[PDB]
Amino acid sequence: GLTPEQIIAVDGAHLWHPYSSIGREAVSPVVAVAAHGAWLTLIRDGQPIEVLDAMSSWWTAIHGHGHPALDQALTTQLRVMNHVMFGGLTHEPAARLAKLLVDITPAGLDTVFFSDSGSVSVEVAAKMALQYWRGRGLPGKRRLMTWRGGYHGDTFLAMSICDPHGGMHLAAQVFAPQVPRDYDPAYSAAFEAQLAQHAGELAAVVVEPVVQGAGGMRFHDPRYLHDLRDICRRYEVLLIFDEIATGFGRTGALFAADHAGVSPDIMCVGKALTGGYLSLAATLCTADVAHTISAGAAGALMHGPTFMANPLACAVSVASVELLLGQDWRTRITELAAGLTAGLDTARALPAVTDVRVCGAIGVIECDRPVDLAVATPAALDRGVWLRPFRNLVYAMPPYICTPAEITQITSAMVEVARLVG
Amino acid sequence: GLTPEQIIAVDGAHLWHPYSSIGREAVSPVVAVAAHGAWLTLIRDGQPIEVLDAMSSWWTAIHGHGHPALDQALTTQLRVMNHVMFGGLTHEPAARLAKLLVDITPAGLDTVFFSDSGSVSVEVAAKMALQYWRGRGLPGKRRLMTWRGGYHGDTFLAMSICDPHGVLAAQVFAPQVPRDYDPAYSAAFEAQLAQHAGELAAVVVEPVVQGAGGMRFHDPRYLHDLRDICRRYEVLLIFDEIATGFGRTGALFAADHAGVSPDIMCVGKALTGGYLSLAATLCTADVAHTISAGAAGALMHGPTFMANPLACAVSVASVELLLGQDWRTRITELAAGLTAGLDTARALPAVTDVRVCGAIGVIECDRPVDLAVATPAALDRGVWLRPFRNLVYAMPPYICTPAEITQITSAMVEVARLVG
Ligand SMILES: Cc1ncc(COP(=O)(O)O)c(/C=N/NC(=O)[C@@H]([NH3+])Cc2c[nH]c3ccccc23)c1O
Ligand SMILES: Cc1ncc(COP(=O)(O)O)c(/C=N/NC(=O)[C@@H]([NH3+])Cc2c[nH]c3ccccc23)c1O
Ligand SMILES: [Mg+2]
Ligand SMILES: [Mg+2]
Repeated sequence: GLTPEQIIAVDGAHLWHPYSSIGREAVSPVVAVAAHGAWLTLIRDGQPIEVLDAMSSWWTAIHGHGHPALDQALTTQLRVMNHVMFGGLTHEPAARLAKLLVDITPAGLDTVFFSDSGSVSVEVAAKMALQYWRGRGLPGKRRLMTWRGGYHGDTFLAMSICDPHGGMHLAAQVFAPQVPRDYDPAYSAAFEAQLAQHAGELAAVVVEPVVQGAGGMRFHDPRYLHDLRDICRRYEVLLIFDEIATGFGRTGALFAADHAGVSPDIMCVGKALTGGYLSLAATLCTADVAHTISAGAAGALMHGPTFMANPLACAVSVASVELLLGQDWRTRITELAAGLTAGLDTARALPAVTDVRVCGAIGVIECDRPVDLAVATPAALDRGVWLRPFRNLVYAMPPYICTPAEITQITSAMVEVARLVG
Repeated sequence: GLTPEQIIAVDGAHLWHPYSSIGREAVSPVVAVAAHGAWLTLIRDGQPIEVLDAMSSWWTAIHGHGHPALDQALTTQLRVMNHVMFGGLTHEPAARLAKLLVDITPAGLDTVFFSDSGSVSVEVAAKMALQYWRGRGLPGKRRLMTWRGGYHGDTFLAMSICDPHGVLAAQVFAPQVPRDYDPAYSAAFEAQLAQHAGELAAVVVEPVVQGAGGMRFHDPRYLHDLRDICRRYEVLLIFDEIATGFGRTGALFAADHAGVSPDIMCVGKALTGGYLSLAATLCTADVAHTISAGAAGALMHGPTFMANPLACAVSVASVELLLGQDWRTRITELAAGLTAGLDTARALPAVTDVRVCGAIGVIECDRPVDLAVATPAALDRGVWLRPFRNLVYAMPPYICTPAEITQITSAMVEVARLVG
């Protein structure tokens, strides 16, 4: 056991944090001691306080923390079978989860490859695309194309398709310009012309549909995805959708691809898949992709993580997916978006604010200058909210269980850090 | 809910398995329905059968399945806090685990970066090495060197240091390290490293045991040589202990057989006792401080589920359970049982070698082992074995009794007998 003071001492000496230093941290981490529902208990000045998890712990906690149905699914599975190797063995949690994911994802995605993290699932999707074209006798189709503004994880291949300026740029991939928010057919015509020149060396287009999360919380018209589907079909390039942040209702559709009625050839999901309990991700592909890989000289997808298809993670994901589908989740997200829109409207008039935008249960204030976390974090904590701004963005992706009142507290805190920026 | 028959139906239609095809698998998976201690319950011909998990579920289940101390650590943490983002927050399970890992790993490893899988932890170690030399103003030091026979995961950078014969970055490979110590091999490794030193960020190897690449063992004195070569030529040394850690080779970490400390080390697999995916990359203070003072100012990596409290809490319990008992005597007794039980295999006509290292036992055969013959032969004897290439091997849970070890080795000998 450790007191909060001892936690901070160990942390400062021995723990790396995301995109951080050791011993140069201008702001040291805050100790979290409990989480329940939409609330985190954090230690502030040696006193525990409850604050709203406005970020859903980086998009994961869609049902909140410690939801009784998800806890019970985990403890039920734990009593039976914690984990067995997926080499030569299968089990009921993987089968239940695979069946669910195939039924609820865009039509045509009928096979499921489980992995342990989103970045790995993106690498599996790339491996699938590359082995597909090798199986078609076109091994020159080796590169990936994307548009700027994206984020796909931190492994070396995933990094090669992240926005180059938001990754300090590895494989040299093809980047189209930033897709705009409002639909401009000239953008799609130019994307096509750029892809056409590279078609013979391109295995896939990879994009985040409708919402680009970690790269800038930018939204784009779903009609762009119909254009990509059509360009990819006409030029013999696969289409991969990275729905690791957008899946499971977040943008108001079950998957963002559903806003456009398009099906990619390959899709990645993660994050909210387990309700934020455990790391799990999945890469889905069409029957054609699967059969082409399996019929190639290679004969098999050469990927297999040790903890593939972990029964505990699958069991809680089954419960999390069923809990979502068993409720009127579509109405719940619409009400969340309306609450975010009403709460963030005051921000439109603030002098440091450039844009306010909402899409499903995602709210964003974009500012004209970086927001200083040394100012933003205490301002938000004083208002009972945990917010984590980055670059010039103050944003929220709240749990689906937040009441109207909790949304008022979250948006009030966002507007106030925006007011403090100017 | 699904019966076993329905599980097999869904599985065959919708689930990819490791290193497999869809619809072309000559062998379909067996349904597992329970696991307790060293035993799995599998469905065979519609009936449940108990079999020993001789593989510890791919090296992870060192305390067996459903151990009460690990079950309870997980449920205790579940009642408090499932998960919080590690960006701007810290918590007691991560701190308790980092404190443990720093104290039990080779000396000088003082900082801990948690990730969700072994493959990712290997890429973090490569990122640490590359950012280290950039922080020293030597960004030409960009490549990795290893010896043949290795395996480090399936992500694209990890694949680049896998044995090429068993789109990728072009790394530097020394020949297969032999089992017996030969100073000529170390001299040749040194001569090859010397030619590339100005472009090498790190040497990366699995110490003492190379697992997935062939279950090959090598004399620990080679690691003393690598440490000295790396120190003299200013190349970082990275040990991948994802399979060898936590007592498996008879020492707590295989590097301890040599008394060597690398600059960077990866651990995983048995870290959680086989409950949950977790991995960690450790580095010295000097590596950490050089990266933090570099133009970057930070290690540019950070997975969503970094330092997951549930995974950390169960790992803390697994490590403390291992340290709280006389694990060294346990592993010596397990190794003695494997040696005694596998001795009969040496004289079999298809067997090329029998070798044991700690709680690892290997029969190397003169032909690839046919899983369609080996798997029922092993199940008929109450043992789950998963051969690969020409190897029949076991890495059993540390809780196996002498009789269970004898049952495992008797089953291994019998599949080896069937190969010829
Ligand atoms: C030292 C080290 N470094 C990194 C990693 C990656 O770690 P991760 O999987 O991403 O968590 C590992 C993972 N080893 N995994 C296995 O041995 C199993 N797949 C069994 C396995 C080994 N040969 C095989 C051949 C065919 C089928 C299964 C297997 C590691 O041993
Ligand atoms: C669509 C999609 N695809 C793949 C992955 C990889 O997923 P994984 O992390 O390997 O499981 C994710 C992960 N998003 N992660 C987060 O939002 C933050 N933790 C990262 C994060 C927080 N500040 C940052 C500043 C700069 C860059 C990244 C970050 C994803 O959104
Ligand atoms: Mg379908
Ligand atoms: Mg490898």
